[PDB]
Amino acid sequence: IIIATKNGKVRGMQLTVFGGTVTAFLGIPYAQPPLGRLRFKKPQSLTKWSDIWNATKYANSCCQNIDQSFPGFHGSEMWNPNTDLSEDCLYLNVWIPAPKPKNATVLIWIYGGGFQTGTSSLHVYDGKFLARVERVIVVSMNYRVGALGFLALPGNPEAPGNMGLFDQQLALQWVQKNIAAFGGNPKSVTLFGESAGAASVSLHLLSPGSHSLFTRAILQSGSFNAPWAVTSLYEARNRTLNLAKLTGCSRENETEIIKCLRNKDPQEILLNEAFVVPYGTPLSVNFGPTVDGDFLTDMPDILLELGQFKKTQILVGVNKDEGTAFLVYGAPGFSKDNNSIITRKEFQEGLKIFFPGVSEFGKESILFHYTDWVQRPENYREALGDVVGDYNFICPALEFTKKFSEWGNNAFFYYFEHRSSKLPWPEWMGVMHGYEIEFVFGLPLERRDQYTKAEEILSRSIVKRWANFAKYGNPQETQNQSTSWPVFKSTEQKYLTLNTESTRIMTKLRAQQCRFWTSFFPKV
Amino acid sequence: IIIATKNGKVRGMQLTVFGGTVTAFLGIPYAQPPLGRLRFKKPQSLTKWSDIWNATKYANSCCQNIDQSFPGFHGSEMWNPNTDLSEDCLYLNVWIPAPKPKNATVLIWIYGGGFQTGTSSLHVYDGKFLARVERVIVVSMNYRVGALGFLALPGNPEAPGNMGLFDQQLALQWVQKNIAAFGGNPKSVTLFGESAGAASVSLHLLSPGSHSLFTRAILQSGSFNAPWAVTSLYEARNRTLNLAKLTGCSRENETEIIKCLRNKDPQEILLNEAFVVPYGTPLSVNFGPTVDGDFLTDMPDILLELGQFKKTQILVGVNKDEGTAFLVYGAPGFSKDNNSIITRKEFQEGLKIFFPGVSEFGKESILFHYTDWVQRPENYREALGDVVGDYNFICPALEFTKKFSEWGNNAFFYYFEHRSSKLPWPEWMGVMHGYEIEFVFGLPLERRDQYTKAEEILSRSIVKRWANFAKYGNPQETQNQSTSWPVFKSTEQKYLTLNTESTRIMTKLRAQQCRFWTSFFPKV
Ligand SMILES: *[C@@H]1O[C@H](CO[C@H]2O[C@@H](C)[C@@H](O)[C@@H](O)[C@@H]2O)[C@@H](O[C@@H]2O[C@H](CO)[C@@H](O)[C@H](O)[C@H]2NC(C)=O)[C@H](O)[C@H]1NC(C)=O
Ligand SMILES: *[C@@H]1O[C@H](CO[C@H]2O[C@@H](C)[C@@H](O)[C@@H](O)[C@@H]2O)[C@@H](O[C@@H]2O[C@H](CO)[C@@H](O)[C@H](O)[C@H]2NC(C)=O)[C@H](O)[C@H]1NC(C)=O
Ligand SMILES: *[C@@H]1O[C@H](CO)[C@@H](O[C@@H]2O[C@H](CO)[C@@H](O)[C@H](O)[C@H]2NC(C)=O)[C@H](O)[C@H]1NC(C)=O
Ligand SMILES: *[C@@H]1O[C@H](CO)[C@@H](O[C@@H]2O[C@H](CO)[C@@H](O)[C@H](O)[C@H]2NC(C)=O)[C@H](O)[C@H]1NC(C)=O
Ligand SMILES: *[C@@H]1O[C@H](CO)[C@@H](O)[C@H](O)[C@H]1NC(C)=O
Ligand SMILES: *[C@@H]1O[C@H](CO)[C@@H](O)[C@H](O)[C@H]1NC(C)=O
Ligand SMILES: *[C@@H]1O[C@H](CO)[C@@H](O)[C@H](O)[C@H]1NC(C)=O
Ligand SMILES: *[C@@H]1O[C@H](CO)[C@@H](O)[C@H](O)[C@H]1NC(C)=O
Ligand SMILES: *[C@@H]1O[C@H](CO)[C@@H](O)[C@H](O)[C@H]1NC(C)=O
Ligand SMILES: *[C@@H]1O[C@H](CO)[C@@H](O)[C@H](O)[C@H]1NC(C)=O
Ligand SMILES: *[C@@H]1O[C@H](CO)[C@@H](O)[C@H](O)[C@H]1NC(C)=O
Ligand SMILES: *[C@@H]1O[C@H](CO)[C@@H](O)[C@H](O)[C@H]1NC(C)=O
Ligand SMILES: [Cl-]
Ligand SMILES: [Cl-]
Ligand SMILES: [Cl-]
Ligand SMILES: [Cl-]
Ligand SMILES: [Cl-]
Ligand SMILES: [Cl-]
Repeated sequence: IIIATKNGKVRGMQLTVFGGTVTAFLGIPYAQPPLGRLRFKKPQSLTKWSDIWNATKYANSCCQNIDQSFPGFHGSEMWNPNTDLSEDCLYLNVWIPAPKPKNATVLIWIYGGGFQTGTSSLHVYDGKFLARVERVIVVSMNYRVGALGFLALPGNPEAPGNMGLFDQQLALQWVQKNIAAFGGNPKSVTLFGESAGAASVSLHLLSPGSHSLFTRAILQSGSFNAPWAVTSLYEARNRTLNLAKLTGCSRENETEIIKCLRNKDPQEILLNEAFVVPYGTPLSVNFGPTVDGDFLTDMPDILLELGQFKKTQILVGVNKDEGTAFLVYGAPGFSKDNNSIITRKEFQEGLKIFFPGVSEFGKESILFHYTDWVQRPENYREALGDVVGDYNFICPALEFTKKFSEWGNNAFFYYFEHRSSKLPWPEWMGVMHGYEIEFVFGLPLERRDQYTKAEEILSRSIVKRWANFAKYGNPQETQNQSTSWPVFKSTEQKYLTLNTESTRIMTKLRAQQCRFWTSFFPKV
Repeated sequence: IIIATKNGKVRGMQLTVFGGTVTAFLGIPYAQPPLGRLRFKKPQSLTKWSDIWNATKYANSCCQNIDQSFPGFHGSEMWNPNTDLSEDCLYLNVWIPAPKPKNATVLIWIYGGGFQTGTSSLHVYDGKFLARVERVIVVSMNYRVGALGFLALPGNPEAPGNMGLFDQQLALQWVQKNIAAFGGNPKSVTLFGESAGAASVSLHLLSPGSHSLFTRAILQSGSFNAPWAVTSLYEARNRTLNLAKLTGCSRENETEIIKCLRNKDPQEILLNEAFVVPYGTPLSVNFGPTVDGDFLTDMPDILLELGQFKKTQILVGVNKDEGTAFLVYGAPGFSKDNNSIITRKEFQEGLKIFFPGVSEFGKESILFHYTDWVQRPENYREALGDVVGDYNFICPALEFTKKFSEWGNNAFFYYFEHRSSKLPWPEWMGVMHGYEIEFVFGLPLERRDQYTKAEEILSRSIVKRWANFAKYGNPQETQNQSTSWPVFKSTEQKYLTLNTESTRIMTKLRAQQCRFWTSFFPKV
């Protein structure tokens, strides 16, 4: 199967999925490899090619540090890259239904990883079930991460910031110019992503340059107002220079620093990324999005507040135990290998881990809010995960949804409360961050795979809802007497729960918690 | 002039006020003197008398400790009793217009003093200007204060609690049964009072036994939800027993303690009142209202919340610098005799004075709210007075008004922002607590007295507004092209400013401050 694109012909491969066929085009290039003098620059457009580009395997993942905290453990290793790392990593994948569609809705995935890690080639991001089952086209891209994607010296095109957001954007253009050839509709494109991928999706809603490259957005466990999502121009400067110090690249002509950094092996850059901040957390985003005057014209909070963003429908949601995952990456007394019953003093030390530069009154105020016991030995353990999830994911996603919907558009909010029967992390970690993804992608649809029956059905439903959102702007499942998903409005704040038993309509998720994070904490 | 009452004839005296005459009946009795075995009991009804009771001078003030902090100083001494102290103090005054009215509206004053001090015979409470100028009848009563009025051992009729609130109530009955004889309308009775007198007025709105003894209410700088206004049953017990300890009256048959206390000289009781709490503030109400199952059937906060109170119009208001007065009664670095520029560490020590049993996080949170400077040397001085006024008077009055109006009735809120030209306290103390009273009573109407012209006019207006509230339920001044006073509603929260220059309609008095006191602080 050979598709003609604007730049050249590309060959895919046939896949057998569920007694049907999907066609996959794995590793199509979308930019000049950002090597040599292109390191740190915005992605540059690709020269046409003769011959047939073979898109028959996933390409290189971008350079990145790996999670080595639990060698041999699937719970953590399933997130690590499964493809060679390389600076030559600007590739994308396309799964198309077979038979070839006429004007399919397009679903474009943006992975998370803190803006520091990630790749589109993970097993949990495999778009063939969606292409098979819903007859959508699924697209995914690799984009640069860490200092290579987000190093900033604002105004200086040598290292402008946001390069990895420009990678995403240039892939959205490729879909604009090329997807009709695969049988896709460029006028029906939905972006979806999780955590940093979800934050990215929210920034595309704000970037004027992304306005006409997509239709609708889905934000899983992430939004650009989360505390980890945007690097201040002050922090960025300090970090660009700390990285310079550490590689012998300190200069004074800022363009001589970059030039120096373009001579380091990618691996010496990775090495020194971790130390650019005196104290990091398990939630550190050393090099992330900045206000660059290009992708992002102003503090995104000001943009949200004042309604300067793409006017369209959004689907936003979070998982029940967002914060637990991060606890075993530094909180005293925590372990995946035991029940992690911790003491008040452990709790207090944990805050110091997750809130390193916070005043002592700031931290006491968290403790005060989260320890009015309602005792039970898991009290402190449970409270620290809630602290981390509410502050970092849940409260920002809920505030993002309120503020966006106040400008007129329909918004749908979910609370994902199902733990995988297959989860390799312990029970106390619950419904973890990242563990809705396999449901969205339709992994439990694969019978050979050891999910329960209830899981198959949960995933089938979510897939239908996501696909109806993409195609029609309405995440309903209309055929099987299912709970209607109400629009989220900032008065009532109705949201839908996603679980194997019963979907519920509920209101005002985490209302007391978010009043704290949203209205008081920004002050400390 | 001899009026026949239910109990006997009473003779008044003629007064020349403003080229007119008022008739005053000063010191009419309204209960058996609460002496001997009646000490600590609810007021008992008075036996009829022959002869003409001469009501030609103010009677005894009830026993009470005196403010000796500034001997020879008018600013403080003007609040001290001006009549012999005596346990024989259950008397009331009546000023009636001359010529004698046909069916005059009645204004009943209840003084403040923290429930510990006060008398109706103060110069600033003289009702003759009101009777002269508005042709209302003004009534005032002495009621027991301190342990003699509010000692509690709940359920035990020997010392039930709330005795001084029952004194007020029995005086409201006297007006019910007797005021028609003076030319008054028992069906048009408005209670007004300041601070503890205003808190008392708010408790009469809740007491079912007071429902039919009045029509409308005015609350100046006080309400029953202020932190000083209601003694917990736990604190009351501890205090009744501490007082017992201190007078050698410790027993075990609780009725033997009271009997013991009935043998102490009133002066040994006064002496030991101050020490019943280990740490007091300048705002201490050692012996105040309790939930007694009689006057007050349940925690008044629960009553307000659930709309169990008299359904009628209220006028409520506060002064601009409520808290300043209390600062020179114990806050380090403060003096009426200098500008009281204080340091951060002084501020911090001051909180310890005003919030003695508050956790250290509680106090840091006050500091945090009140010290986000917007530096200037009076910053800390100004912040401590605001802390004290917002917490103690302003925020509770505003919350009382919100909650009352949510049940349907019209409510009018004022912010009094005029400093007397005659104020003997320094400039930095501003528009003090207590210093609207002379305006309400029409003192600046007396030309001989050295108030400015603007003050005369301010008082004339307030008097008209108060009298129209009493007579008609609407505090308007309709004749002189004056600002209309809008109803207070919990959505808009409109209030009227009272000053010599310009009355303004404004909204949401102290909105950030009260969110703090009202929604966060109750937690610490
Ligand atoms: C901006 O960065 C400086 C630099 O400090 C860092 O130097 C890097 C090369 C790296 O190895 C890092 O771990 C190291 O801390 C920060 O100032 C330093 O802060 C830490 C603790 O406060 C100390 O170790 C240093 O004594 C101190 N040195 C200097 C030069 O000031 C600084 O914290 C940071 N500023 C921001 C934006 O937080
Ligand atoms: C209830 O009262 C007790 C009694 O303490 C007081 O005794 C009084 C007669 C009086 O002189 C007063 O100043 C004195 O404090 C309180 O317990 C006492 O608390 C203070 C300080 O906490 C100490 O001086 C005493 O050691 C202590 N003694 C006892 C017997 O416990 C107590 O504070 C109080 N409880 C309440 C309701 O606050
Ligand atoms: C769970 O596992 C962790 C790590 O093995 C335990 O934490 C250690 O235990 C004690 C103090 O509690 C010390 O030996 C170490 O200082 C701890 N290490 C860390 C990083 O916390 C924890 O005790 C275990 N808890 C259980 C079984 O409840
Ligand atoms: C205002 O007057 C008070 C009391 O006279 C002063 O406070 C005293 O001054 C110093 C410390 O500041 C010490 O001598 C005493 O410990 C203080 N007494 C108290 C009760 O605070 C204050 O300094 C004066 N402030 C001025 C002129 O600004
Ligand atoms: C691309 O793949 C096909 C496999 O059938 C092959 O015919 C062609 O020569 C390939 N080109 C290469 C190896 O780059
Ligand atoms: C696909 O659908 C769009 C409307 O969403 C339409 O404008 C376009 O012409 C269609 N293209 C096809 C069927 O080739
Ligand atoms: C810094 O160096 C660059 C050459 O890479 C040059 O273009 C620029 O003018 C220099 N900036 C100054 C004026 O220091
Ligand atoms: C609804 O149920 C039917 C039959 O029970 C089945 O074909 C389908 O999988 C279900 N649809 C969705 C989208 O949940
Ligand atoms: C009451 O006062 C009048 C004063 O004119 C007097 O005639 C009468 O005897 C008085 N009774 C007393 C002194 O108690
Ligand atoms: C006074 O007015 C009331 C109505 O407010 C009325 O019921 C009463 O009869 C009047 N009494 C008089 C004029 O004596
Ligand atoms: C306490 O003493 C009183 C007498 O004053 C008596 O009425 C009461 O029964 C006694 N209470 C008891 C049972 O201890
Ligand atoms: C209104 O002004 C008139 C004349 O200027 C005067 O008689 C009266 O004192 C004023 N009325 C009030 C109640 O303020
Ligand atoms: Cl939950
Ligand atoms: Cl600190
Ligand atoms: Cl359902
Ligand atoms: Cl003000
Ligand atoms: Cl404490
Ligand atoms: Cl006016």
